[PDB]
Parts: sequence; C-alpha cells; structure tokens
Amino acid sequence: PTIYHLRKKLVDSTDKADLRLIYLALAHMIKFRGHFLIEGDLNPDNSDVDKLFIQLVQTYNQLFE
DNA sequence: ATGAGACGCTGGCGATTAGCTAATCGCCAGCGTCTCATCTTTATGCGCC
Repeated sequence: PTIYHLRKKLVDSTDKADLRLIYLALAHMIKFRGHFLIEGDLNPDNSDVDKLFIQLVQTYNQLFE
C-alpha cells in the first residue's frame, strides 16, 4: 500500500527481488535523503529513551557519589 | 426615292439576424526549515592639534 512496506521488506529479507522495485526504493531514498545536520552515524542502539536514560543515571551515579 | 426618337414602390415599418464591451465587486495571491561560514554597522564606555 505504501513504499515503506517494500522498504522494510527489502531491508529485512535477503531474497532476490525485481530490479525495478529495488530501483524504486533506492531512487525514492535518494529523492528524499534527509538532513545532514548530525555528523557521524547513529547505529540503532536501544532506540528507547528509558534504557539509555537508565544508562545515563548509571553513569551519573558512578561518576558522582 | 424612310422609318428612330419618349424605359419600375420605396420608405417605413417589423422582424429578423448578428454581435459586443463595460461597470462592480470579490478573491486572492508558494512557503517551510536548518546548517555553515562571511563581513559590516549600531547603543554605551577613552584621547587636543
């Protein structure tokens, strides 16, 4: 129904899909790339505020007694 | 040694037939961001030919 279904499908599955669909996904990504405001790369960690915030509190507690 | 010259309802209707700018007012107008640097310039504050 959307392009993101094909996106998620091609991202997860490692099966040989049609070349036109692969082209559509890649060209759609290029046509709407995103901002370059954040330097480096954000590898998908916990992806939740809770876990990383707990880690933050852990670092703050071990840093300052 | 005879046989030409002298020429109409229109105007006033209807009724087709055909064709055209203009005056009044309302609507409604591509726009969204960020980064980066870059220079200026201003308010105040300090010096005598």
